[PDB]
Amino acid sequence: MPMQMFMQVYDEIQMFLLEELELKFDMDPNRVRYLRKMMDTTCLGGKYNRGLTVIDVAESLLSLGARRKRVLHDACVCGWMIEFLQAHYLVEDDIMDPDVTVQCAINDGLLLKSWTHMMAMHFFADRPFLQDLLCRFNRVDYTTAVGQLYDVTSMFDFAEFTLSNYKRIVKYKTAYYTYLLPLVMGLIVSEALPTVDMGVTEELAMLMGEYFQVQDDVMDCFTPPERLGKVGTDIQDAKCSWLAVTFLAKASSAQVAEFKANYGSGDSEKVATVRRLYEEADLQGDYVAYEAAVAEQVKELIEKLRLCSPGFAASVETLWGKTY
Amino acid sequence: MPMQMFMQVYDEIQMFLLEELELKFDMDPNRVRYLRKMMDTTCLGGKYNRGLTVIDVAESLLSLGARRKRVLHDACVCGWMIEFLQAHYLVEDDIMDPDVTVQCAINDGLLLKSWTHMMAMHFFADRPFLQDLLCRFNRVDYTTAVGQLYDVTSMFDFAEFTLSNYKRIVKYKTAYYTYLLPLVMGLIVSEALPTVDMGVTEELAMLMGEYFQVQDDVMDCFTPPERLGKVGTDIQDAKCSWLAVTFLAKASSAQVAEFKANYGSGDSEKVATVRRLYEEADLQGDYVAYEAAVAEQVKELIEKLRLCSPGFAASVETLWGKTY
Repeated sequence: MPMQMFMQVYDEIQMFLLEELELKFDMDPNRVRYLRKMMDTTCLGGKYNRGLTVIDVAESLLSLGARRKRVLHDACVCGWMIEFLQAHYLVEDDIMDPDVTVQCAINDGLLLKSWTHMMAMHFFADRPFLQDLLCRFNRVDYTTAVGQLYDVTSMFDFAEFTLSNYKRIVKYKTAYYTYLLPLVMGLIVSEALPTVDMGVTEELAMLMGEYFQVQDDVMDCFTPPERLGKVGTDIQDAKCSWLAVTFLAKASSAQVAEFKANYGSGDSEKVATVRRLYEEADLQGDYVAYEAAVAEQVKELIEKLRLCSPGFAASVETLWGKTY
Repeated sequence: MPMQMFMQVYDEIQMFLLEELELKFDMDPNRVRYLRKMMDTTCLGGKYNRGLTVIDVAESLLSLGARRKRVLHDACVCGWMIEFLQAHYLVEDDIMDPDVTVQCAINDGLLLKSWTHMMAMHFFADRPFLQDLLCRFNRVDYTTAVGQLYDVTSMFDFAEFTLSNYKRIVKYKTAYYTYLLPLVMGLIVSEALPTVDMGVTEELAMLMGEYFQVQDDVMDCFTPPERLGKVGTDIQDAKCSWLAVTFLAKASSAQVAEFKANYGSGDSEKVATVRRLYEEADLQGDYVAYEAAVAEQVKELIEKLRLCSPGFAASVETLWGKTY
């Protein structure tokens, strides 16, 4: 039922957005169908983990009937706001890596983000939480752009190749919008935001984001493209990855010199040299121990949350199960 | 005093935004100074016509003392929201026409827009108008992206080279954010939004936007680069300009065939052929008459506005004087 409900609400939001363009923005049918296809291509096809998390949080807070139906519908619209925000970031990432295709990609980026506001302003028009929801969503979106700056400039200004900076990148670039925002939106629609310890929740979101990114980083380097679903390019791109920061703390002066001469290059042999250095430093072994310690911290904080917010902690437990 | 006040408030907003990054977003000084320079480069150097219009509207509505100082300060923050939105569109336009410069330009685009929300959420935090201001601003921003789509795809899908479509492009792409939004924001801060005929105001904004664009189009083709301040490229870019749409209505079949074979080309001789066709069709003569008729309509509607909203009509008169 969650997925069938989420997809039903997508059809509803899409028809509202396209009809609004046709009836209030003077859009011609050719462009309406063009935007319908663009919206489907960019917003559909993923796992919907962020969107479905909003639904799971709302259901936990109503259980633990005009209010119920409304809360779950609101949870679905919030869920699509996050999925459209994610769609916006991917289009922006695709531009990053008189051409009407580039003009249309930039335009797509702007529309996807504007659509998060348009769907909120319509579906939550009479809701008292509209202002707070808009403010928290905008602040998380800003946080994400700041994280993108930290990420893209990490190898410029290896001084920033530290674990504390790696955590700063993960927190801002990924954790706030992927883990914290779905949790917060589920609380807003349930009118249950002041009933939870925000400190422990923020801390949980950061830890889950860190656990996911460390796993993502190790897989980017060692999981082959057919199994990974993409070509891993962190070494070539000279990313501030968990592997790079962990390697620098434990390598010898000549090994660091070898890492520095070979990192951030497209050359096949230089990438292989970096992989060889990670392997010889036993980084895959260290990966298992790092993740276990993060998991111990996550499991502990959920208990603290359950003391005052039981239903919420159970939805945080489900979100964690999807990451672990 | 308006310009000195507007620049004072810029220093205040900039220091708030940069201190917020340093104190709440974990930004390092090197990146803070980098964003200070980026903000100055993108937001400063223009005429501030959109921003100053907000100030002029607020002053007219308080005249025609804790409330006054607050209304003018609020007018300045709204003014900078529009100037930062304009900065955001120009960066997006500059991208349109592992590269860290492109990554940083995309990032700049995201930050400038997020900054409009961050400055509003802080300076208007306790204001009852915050929700309505955010909603109207987001709707105008969306309108602008829709207008950009209409613009960039006008020569695709010469079927859309009509005066009604030219007006659709101008209205959405330019008029709403350049003429209507500054007028609306000045009304919001003054708590005087329901006291005005919105219909006549919207109509005035569209007409002023159309007057400005027709003049901009004629100047793009005939005003030389040293006098224009840029290299005119509408012909090469195959833009749906006032000159192109007017020419097609009055050219012969063979002249239309000549226009079609030569439009949208970078080739010097083809661009000159188009200019020759515009000249031989007396488009500069038709330009004078078109503008005069738009001016007659503007002058009439201001009077209708002054019947119920006198102070407001005088600020609309000043905005028009800057365009005429």
